[PDB]
Amino acid sequence: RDFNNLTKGLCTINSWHIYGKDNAVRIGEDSDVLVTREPYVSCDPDECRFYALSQGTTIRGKHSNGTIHDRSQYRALISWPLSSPPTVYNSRVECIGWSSTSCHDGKTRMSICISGPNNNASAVIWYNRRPVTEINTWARNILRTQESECVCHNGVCPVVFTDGSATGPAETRIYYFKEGKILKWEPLAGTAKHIEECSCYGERAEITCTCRDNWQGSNRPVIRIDPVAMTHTSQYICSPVLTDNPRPNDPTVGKCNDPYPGNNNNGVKGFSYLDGVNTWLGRTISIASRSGYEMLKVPNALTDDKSKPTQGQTIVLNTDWSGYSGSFMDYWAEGECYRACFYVELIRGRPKEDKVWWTSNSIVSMCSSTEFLGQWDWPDGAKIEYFL
Amino acid sequence: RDFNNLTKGLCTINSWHIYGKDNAVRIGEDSDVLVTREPYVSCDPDECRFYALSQGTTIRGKHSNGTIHDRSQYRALISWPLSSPPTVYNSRVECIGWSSTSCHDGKTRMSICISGPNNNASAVIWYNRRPVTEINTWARNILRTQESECVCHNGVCPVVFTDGSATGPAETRIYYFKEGKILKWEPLAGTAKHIEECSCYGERAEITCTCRDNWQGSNRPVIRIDPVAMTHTSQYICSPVLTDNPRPNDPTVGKCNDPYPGNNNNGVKGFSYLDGVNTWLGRTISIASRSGYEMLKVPNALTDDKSKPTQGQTIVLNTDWSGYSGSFMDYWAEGECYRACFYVELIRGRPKEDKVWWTSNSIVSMCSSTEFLGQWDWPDGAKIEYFL
Amino acid sequence: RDFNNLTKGLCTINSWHIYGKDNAVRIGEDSDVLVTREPYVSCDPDECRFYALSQGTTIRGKHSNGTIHDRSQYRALISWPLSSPPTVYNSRVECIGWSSTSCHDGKTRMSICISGPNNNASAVIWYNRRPVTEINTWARNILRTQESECVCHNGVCPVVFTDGSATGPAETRIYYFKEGKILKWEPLAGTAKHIEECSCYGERAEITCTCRDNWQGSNRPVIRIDPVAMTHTSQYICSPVLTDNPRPNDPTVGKCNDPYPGNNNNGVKGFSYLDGVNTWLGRTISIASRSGYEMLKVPNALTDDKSKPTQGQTIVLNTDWSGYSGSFMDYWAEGECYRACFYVELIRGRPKEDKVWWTSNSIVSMCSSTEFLGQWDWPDGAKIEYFL
Amino acid sequence: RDFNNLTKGLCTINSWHIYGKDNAVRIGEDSDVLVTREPYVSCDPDECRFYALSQGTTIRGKHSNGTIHDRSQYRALISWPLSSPPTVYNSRVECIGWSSTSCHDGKTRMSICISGPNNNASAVIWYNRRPVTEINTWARNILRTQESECVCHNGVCPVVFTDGSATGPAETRIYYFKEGKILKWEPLAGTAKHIEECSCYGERAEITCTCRDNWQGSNRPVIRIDPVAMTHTSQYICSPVLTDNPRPNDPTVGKCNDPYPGNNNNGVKGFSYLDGVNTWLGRTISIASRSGYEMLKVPNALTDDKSKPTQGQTIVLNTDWSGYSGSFMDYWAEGECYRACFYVELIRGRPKEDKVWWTSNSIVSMCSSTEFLGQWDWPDGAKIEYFL
Ligand SMILES: *[C@@H]1O[C@H](CO)[C@@H](O[C@@H]2O[C@H](CO)[C@@H](O[C@@H]3O[C@H](CO)[C@@H](O)[C@H](O[C@H]4O[C@H](CO)[C@@H](O)[C@H](O)[C@@H]4O[C@H]4O[C@H](CO)[C@@H](O)[C@H](O)[C@@H]4O[C@H]4O[C@H](CO)[C@@H](O)[C@H](O)[C@@H]4O)[C@@H]3O)[C@H](O)[C@H]2NC(C)=O)[C@H](O)[C@H]1NC(C)=O
Ligand SMILES: *[C@@H]1O[C@H](CO)[C@@H](O[C@@H]2O[C@H](CO)[C@@H](O[C@@H]3O[C@H](CO)[C@@H](O)[C@H](O[C@H]4O[C@H](CO)[C@@H](O)[C@H](O)[C@@H]4O[C@H]4O[C@H](CO)[C@@H](O)[C@H](O)[C@@H]4O[C@H]4O[C@H](CO)[C@@H](O)[C@H](O)[C@@H]4O)[C@@H]3O)[C@H](O)[C@H]2NC(C)=O)[C@H](O)[C@H]1NC(C)=O
Ligand SMILES: *[C@@H]1O[C@H](CO)[C@@H](O[C@@H]2O[C@H](CO)[C@@H](O[C@@H]3O[C@H](CO)[C@@H](O)[C@H](O[C@H]4O[C@H](CO)[C@@H](O)[C@H](O)[C@@H]4O[C@H]4O[C@H](CO)[C@@H](O)[C@H](O)[C@@H]4O[C@H]4O[C@H](CO)[C@@H](O)[C@H](O)[C@@H]4O)[C@@H]3O)[C@H](O)[C@H]2NC(C)=O)[C@H](O)[C@H]1NC(C)=O
Ligand SMILES: *[C@@H]1O[C@H](CO)[C@@H](O[C@@H]2O[C@H](CO)[C@@H](O[C@@H]3O[C@H](CO)[C@@H](O)[C@H](O[C@H]4O[C@H](CO)[C@@H](O)[C@H](O)[C@@H]4O[C@H]4O[C@H](CO)[C@@H](O)[C@H](O)[C@@H]4O[C@H]4O[C@H](CO)[C@@H](O)[C@H](O)[C@@H]4O)[C@@H]3O)[C@H](O)[C@H]2NC(C)=O)[C@H](O)[C@H]1NC(C)=O
Ligand SMILES: CCCN(C)C(=O)[C@@H]1OC(C(=O)O)=C[C@H](NC(=N)N)[C@H]1NC(C)=O
Ligand SMILES: CCCN(C)C(=O)[C@@H]1OC(C(=O)O)=C[C@H](NC(=N)N)[C@H]1NC(C)=O
Ligand SMILES: CCCN(C)C(=O)[C@@H]1OC(C(=O)O)=C[C@H](NC(=N)N)[C@H]1NC(C)=O
Ligand SMILES: CCCN(C)C(=O)[C@@H]1OC(C(=O)O)=C[C@H](NC(=N)N)[C@H]1NC(C)=O
Ligand SMILES: *[C@@H]1O[C@H](CO)[C@@H](O)[C@H](O)[C@H]1NC(C)=O
Ligand SMILES: *[C@@H]1O[C@H](CO)[C@@H](O)[C@H](O)[C@H]1NC(C)=O
Ligand SMILES: *[C@@H]1O[C@H](CO)[C@@H](O)[C@H](O)[C@H]1NC(C)=O
Ligand SMILES: *[C@@H]1O[C@H](CO)[C@@H](O)[C@H](O)[C@H]1NC(C)=O
Ligand SMILES: *[C@@H]1O[C@H](CO)[C@@H](O)[C@H](O)[C@H]1NC(C)=O
Ligand SMILES: *[C@@H]1O[C@H](CO)[C@@H](O)[C@H](O)[C@H]1NC(C)=O
Ligand SMILES: *[C@@H]1O[C@H](CO)[C@@H](O)[C@H](O)[C@H]1NC(C)=O
Ligand SMILES: [Ca+2]
Ligand SMILES: [Ca+2]
Ligand SMILES: [Ca+2]
Ligand SMILES: [Ca+2]
Repeated sequence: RDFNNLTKGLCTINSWHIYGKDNAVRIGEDSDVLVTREPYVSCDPDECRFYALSQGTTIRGKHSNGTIHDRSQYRALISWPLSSPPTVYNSRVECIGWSSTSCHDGKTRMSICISGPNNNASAVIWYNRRPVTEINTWARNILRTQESECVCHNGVCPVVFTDGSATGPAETRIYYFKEGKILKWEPLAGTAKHIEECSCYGERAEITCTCRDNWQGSNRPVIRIDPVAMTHTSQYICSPVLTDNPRPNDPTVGKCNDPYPGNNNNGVKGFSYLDGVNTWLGRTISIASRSGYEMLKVPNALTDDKSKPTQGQTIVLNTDWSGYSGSFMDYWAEGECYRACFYVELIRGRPKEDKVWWTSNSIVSMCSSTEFLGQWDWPDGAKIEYFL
Repeated sequence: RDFNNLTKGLCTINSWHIYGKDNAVRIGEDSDVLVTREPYVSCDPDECRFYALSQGTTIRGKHSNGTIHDRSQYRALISWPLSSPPTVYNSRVECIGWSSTSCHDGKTRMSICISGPNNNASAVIWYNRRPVTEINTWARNILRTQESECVCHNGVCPVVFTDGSATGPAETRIYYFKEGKILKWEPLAGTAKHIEECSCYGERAEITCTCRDNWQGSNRPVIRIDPVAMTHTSQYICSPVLTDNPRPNDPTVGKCNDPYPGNNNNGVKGFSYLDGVNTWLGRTISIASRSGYEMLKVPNALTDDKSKPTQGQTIVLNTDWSGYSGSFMDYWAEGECYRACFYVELIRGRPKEDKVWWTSNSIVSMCSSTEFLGQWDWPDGAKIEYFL
Repeated sequence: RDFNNLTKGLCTINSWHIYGKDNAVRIGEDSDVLVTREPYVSCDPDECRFYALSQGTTIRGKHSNGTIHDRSQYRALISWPLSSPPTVYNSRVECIGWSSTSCHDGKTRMSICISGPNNNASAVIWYNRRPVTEINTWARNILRTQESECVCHNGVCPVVFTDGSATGPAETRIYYFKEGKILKWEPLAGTAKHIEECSCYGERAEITCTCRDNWQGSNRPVIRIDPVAMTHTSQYICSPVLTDNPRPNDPTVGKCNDPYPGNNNNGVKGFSYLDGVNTWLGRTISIASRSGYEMLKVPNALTDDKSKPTQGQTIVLNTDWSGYSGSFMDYWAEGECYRACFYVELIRGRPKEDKVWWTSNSIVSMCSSTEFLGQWDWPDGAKIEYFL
Repeated sequence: RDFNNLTKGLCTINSWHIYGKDNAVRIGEDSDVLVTREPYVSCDPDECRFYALSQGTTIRGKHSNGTIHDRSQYRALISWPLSSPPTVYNSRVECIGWSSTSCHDGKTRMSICISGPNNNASAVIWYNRRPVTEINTWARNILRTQESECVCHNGVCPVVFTDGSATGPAETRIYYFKEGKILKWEPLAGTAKHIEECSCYGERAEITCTCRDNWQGSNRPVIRIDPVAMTHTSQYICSPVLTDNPRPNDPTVGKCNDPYPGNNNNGVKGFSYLDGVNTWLGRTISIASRSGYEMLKVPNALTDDKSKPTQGQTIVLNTDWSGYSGSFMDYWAEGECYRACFYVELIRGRPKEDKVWWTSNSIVSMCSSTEFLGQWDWPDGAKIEYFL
């Protein structure tokens, strides 16, 4: 009908309830399930769907061998019904590429896929299921994007790309699209030293993205965007509760405008809901690997450099694998406020489970509740020994 | 369009005709069919569908091993087209949980799934396919619900939950929801000593649920609910024709307000249509196990403590397995009255058939006819030896 | 929108062009295809679909063993998209039963399935996908019907049932339904001695059914029905070109009101388009078995007892199997006249091909052309040796 | 709504971006994928889809043996969602035949399938999913058509057929259809000596088809059609950059009205966008086999007999197989101009890869960009050794 506008604020988050889970690897052991990675969730005004980058093969298929590799000509952005597994028969391809983002603006959906050689990649923007705009690589080093949904406000959907080095300063830009066309683009500003895979959400006409500094920060950079004035700024989450991975152990005081040193040249896509005292951070439990996952309420994490957890909820136990995690919300749900949600990718296979030759994942997603619900852990659930 | 109101009464039930059958286990022997249990049927104004709690694996899949267990993080409430099997490709997930109920109010459908640890479970109410309300456990002992459809009247859909002990007094409540929100909740009243898995139907603005006393009753408790005044009352079916399982042999006189003693700490979900002389009870044939199934016309069973069968119809022979059974009706069918219907879960696998390591079921459902139709038996039809 | 009325007459039939073919057995050798038999084709105002009675198992499944048997509790009437195979995932169940018919009246579709023991079977009429009317057996000997589509005119859809002996006089009735309700029913009249599996079509407000005399006739009975006056009459096709199977060799003169003697207690469902000089008969090529299939233009076959073929078209070669065949037409196609069509069931497996333990079929269907198109044969195409 | 009119001209083509890729053979190694060949892409006003001629079997199925053969009764024109593989469950059959074409006129789609013996084949035209017109063979030697989409303008959709010898003069006609009916037909005119498998597109009320001279030309014939005046003319592409296959090496000067001699009795379907300086030709890289594929900008190729490439883009590397290629465009995309697109069939199996007994293909399709995007190669991606 009309373009969606971010007119509400977040609901109070007192706990998290189970929203969706696809059990993809359990089911894929004996069904035509596609091998995937880099999943996310994204809503249209009438349906919320699961998304991920397919590897172009089923788990049990012979071509599943080698799917640890990130970029090839056989990947494509696919969507499928919420909580169903990504099967060969119920999956809709959105576009061809090894990096992506997608969001509905209220009228229709925009999907962006990037494909190509490391030095000659290009993004092709789709709007209403047709290619509209194309952007060629500017730094010649793996043009890449969010890997989770973008957000729009009155037709304008900012998207964050990064092109260049994974472990140095790189060239990051914020494009503002309206109906698949580019309205403008900015170089990254503020104090964030490196930006990768931003996880964004929107409330009260402002857009917040919690990204990943793959270079030196163990604390996460934040990009606040103003979709009306088409400007932005960046900093790091101040709190000592570090949320990247691998990372150092939490100190007693954090940094607001510089990476917290410790681990270099690595990370994991993650997110956070930053809302004053109503602030929750997500992080792997393990500081060493992508294992376990928990949510922690850390009031004023963004600005308070001594902020520590006041509440928590375990999502995945530290004995179970996790992986990418990002935010999304149903901007079209009835209600006075926007209910915060997030997904967690549960990686199975390589590199950790070397007994199999493939790498895939399933998804678990939760949304907030104003109640103080009891908690449960949500592991992938597949038994690797059944695949040998 | 508008909220449905229960304005009609039941049609005269002179016999039962075959409505739907999915042959799930026969077909699943060589198709990607999901392992399920606790099925039911429920109609929308334009389509009637099959529902059940998936186990998150196919029958032939390796993860089918162990599916006798009731609660895990891999179950989800799924729906699929009438008479089709619950396959990985044609099943729609309604919500994540190991206990559930669902009903259409005329405008849209409400689904409720419960998940969690035995001591920290929570119900999340979905309305129009979005989470709306959440309820945390009140007795810390397996918050659970109906396992068959709820019923609505003018926007209000009462639902019966029970939390606490399976074999003692427990805390049972009747919530009245309207558009996914709670309007009110009551503690159970009347003479019923224990309530579990209520099977409900509605006629002439009153809602009747035949439940299960897992503690000491072999006769079934009944909860009559008034969706307008939002009140209720409870008693037991008076008739000596006992319908729980396992149960004693029928006496010559039954009890109206106390459990009929005999078997303790066990039962099976069942239903009954209680309508004066137009009253039919469903029960397993076997008093010892979930085997066979028959319908018996027992005039005034609810109130007449000496009422005995005047007519009958065998559904499943006593040599074939049965299981849960419950009521539903197409409140949107053309007609002067509501046609009574019911489904019977046909369990295959463990505990009875120990040759396989899984537990699943198929479904048979019938609706009433005013004719006196000939009868036939409707077994599951799968040959277990093909699965070894 | 509104009830369809048979206002046109047949188009001139100068040849037959290929309409649909599903290649079900070729494809089912390595896909989840349902075992079927007794197929037909039937159109809705916006789509034409394939129909058949499923056996409740896939061809490759273990339960495919034994599917030569006609009546069991595992059969159901299913429909699927034109030219697709009847797969477990794209098939819609219309109703449960081992005998059936179905037709769209312009507003919605009526489907009738019969199920039960040989001596206590019952038909349940569905209209707009809900059960509406039920009819119990009247002769206690396998209540059965057409096995191909019925036809409607202004809301009234006559259907021919037969109950009783397969090899003697039996009790045949013509019901006239309107919106799933019975308007009236007649005993069979005229000279036809036995009626089974009528294949009907309609033109210029009259309905013609070519049926099967399983008792003694090798010539086919015809039932002409008047859907307005709700009356009918019956006779036999006069022509010496015999179309039942098994049958004697063609004589030089046929019979108009008595069965042509020769073979007893056997037959095959077939059809014919009877339209003066524009008359075409379909028959197996083999007089001994269900093998081969051809269409022959025999002017005035219905009334001319010495009528012989003036033109012909081979459909299936006599080295390939055939089986049931029946008529249908798209009453909603644009045009000045109704284009005659028909389908042929191509049976594979038992009884003829005893190397496998199953019995199934694929379908070939053609429609008329006013052109004189070249001909081709359309065999099933599966290689049985691949199934051993 | 209303008939589409070709009111725009081509967009400037500075490079090609990835549009769709199905990875059919990789995925089909372990999924129910149909064996196909002769694919193409075609858009409706609201969705663009993949099309191809099925072989009536899955790749892994036993009937896949022998699918190198072109014409049989088991082929059918099928369509499926863009970028999905052609699976048994998500494929819609358009018509039965071993040669075809299809296009949407703005109101609905017309599909034409040809089937039959080599000497008695016939085309049956479908419009709005119903058979409408039929055309019998005129030369008695494999009546055949485009094998890619036709184009319409104000209800009129010209289609090019050829009947007769594959290696001599044959009888080629241009039919002009409107709503499935024939408005007129012409014999081929102009200087083209042989016409086969025309690839057409439309801009500014003119229709251009680049076909294949299987007889003696290594340069491609072009048919320009005027859908309003219903007339046409033919010539050959003047450029020395030869685009058929197998072909001689490029000379320094080409021919405008005579086949360029070199290779006889062979070729491959291909296409070209002929637009003054905005002209791009597609060709296999290998002059000897269907291997590799590239696009070359050759300004004024149609008329300039000395025109050579000024720019290029590799699509498939010469070490990877290619095959048929053709044009299509989304005539219903928003925009000031029509974005040129094309597909390339990537054949796997026989004749080149004799280790397997089947022949199938996957598809890669691109559309133009006004940007100068980086290039990447897009091979089929399947590893044949996994199929042994
Ligand atoms: C029914 O459900 C209810 C509701 O869920 C249950 O109640 C909830 O119970 C939760 C579990 O106790 C509780 O969460 C906890 O809340 C406290 C604040 O009150 C919070 O501090 C906890 O988080 C710390 O501890 C967990 C491990 O237990 C860590 O994994 C977590 O990271 C937090 O500690 C780490 O960081 C801190 C800050 O830097 C450090 O001070 C601390 O040392 C620790 O650091 C080490 O570990 C880090 C992680 O590996 C590492 O990076 C670092 O380097 C150090 O090595 C936790 O969130 C909920 O608040 C509570 N909610 C409510 C409403 O009651 C109840 O149990 C259930 N009922 C039953 C019967 O079970
Ligand atoms: C064509 O179709 C028609 C229509 O279906 C067929 O006619 C129908 O035939 C039905 C079968 O006879 C008939 O049902 C019976 O109706 C009588 C009343 O007339 C009813 O009492 C029967 O039910 C008792 O018997 C069955 C076993 O036969 C039991 O399984 C059932 O539970 C009932 O008995 C038990 O409970 C009673 C009450 O307490 C006791 O008095 C009795 O002893 C027995 O108790 C023992 O068994 C219990 C169950 O295991 C156990 O818990 C307890 O502890 C005791 O051990 C039955 O419903 C239909 O009424 C009839 N309908 C019509 C319209 O005619 C016809 O056969 C078909 N045609 C052909 C040719 O076959
Ligand atoms: C390109 O396509 C065109 C168009 O299709 C081709 O032309 C068509 O060619 C058809 C084949 O010749 C032709 O059909 C024939 O038409 C004649 C009438 O002209 C018709 O009589 C033929 O039917 C008889 O013969 C076939 C076998 O050839 C039998 O199977 C059939 O049953 C008919 O004969 C049987 O019944 C008759 C009547 O009772 C008897 O007189 C006769 O003896 C025979 O009886 C025995 O066989 C019966 C069947 O088994 C059995 O029950 C009985 O007891 C006896 O044993 C046939 O229909 C088309 O008319 C013609 N159409 C046109 C427009 O031209 C052309 O070939 C193709 N082009 C090329 C190059 O091939
Ligand atoms: C990032 O991406 C950009 C954009 O893609 C890359 O830049 C592009 O790079 C392309 C590759 O160089 C370039 O294409 C080339 O453009 C030239 C014109 O400038 C064109 O002539 C080239 O085509 C000839 O060469 C290729 C092989 O290299 C042949 O396969 C092709 O057929 C053309 O040559 C053949 O035909 C000619 C005309 O007849 C003959 O003169 C020539 O001898 C040759 O003939 C033989 O081969 C034929 C084919 O087998 C055979 O039939 C015949 O008989 C003879 O045997 C090619 O298209 C793009 O123009 C360029 N685009 C832009 C915007 O820059 C860049 O590399 C990427 N970045 C990085 C870091 O890699
Ligand atoms: C490129 C350097 C930093 N970066 C963002 C990564 O390397 C990410 O790593 C991971 C990862 O799991 O850590 C997967 C991503 N894979 C993927 N999106 N296909 C990949 N991104 C790209 C574009 O390949
Ligand atoms: C909890 C005590 C009484 N009760 C209602 C049961 O135990 C029921 O038993 C059975 C059963 O088959 O008897 C299955 C139900 N399983 C299930 N719904 N997943 C289960 N309910 C729950 C919540 O687990
Ligand atoms: C009953 C006597 C005559 N008759 C019509 C038949 O026996 C038919 O035979 C055949 C047959 O192939 O000849 C299949 C039909 N099978 C079927 N419709 N399932 C069957 N009809 C019924 C009702 O079982
Ligand atoms: C008939 C002579 C020229 N010609 C156009 C061909 O032979 C084409 O060859 C090829 C081919 O791959 O070269 C496949 C086509 N196969 C196919 N469309 N099924 C076939 N056409 C027909 C009608 O069979
Ligand atoms: C968003 O705001 C714009 C004006 O600022 C308005 O035109 C549009 O309709 C609004 N969207 C909705 C969904 O109301
Ligand atoms: C149910 O009753 C309410 C008023 O009591 C009415 O507004 C509503 O429209 C009724 N529902 C239908 C389907 O008529
Ligand atoms: C199923 O699981 C049990 C316990 O996990 C194991 O002993 C048994 O062998 C398994 N059954 C099969 C067929 O693998
Ligand atoms: C069929 O005829 C009836 C009246 O005899 C008419 O009301 C109806 O609309 C007609 N059907 C159509 C499709 O015109
Ligand atoms: C099919 O069933 C029969 C009888 O039930 C049995 O003898 C036969 O071996 C079975 N065929 C196969 C392949 O199992
Ligand atoms: C195409 O042109 C015809 C008149 O020449 C017009 O009637 C039709 O509406 C036009 N199509 C569109 C889509 O405007
Ligand atoms: C395929 O068919 C040929 C000839 O029909 C046969 O020789 C060959 O062995 C078959 N290939 C396979 C794998 O069966
Ligand atoms: Ca980092
Ligand atoms: Ca009990
Ligand atoms: Ca007979
Ligand atoms: Ca050539």
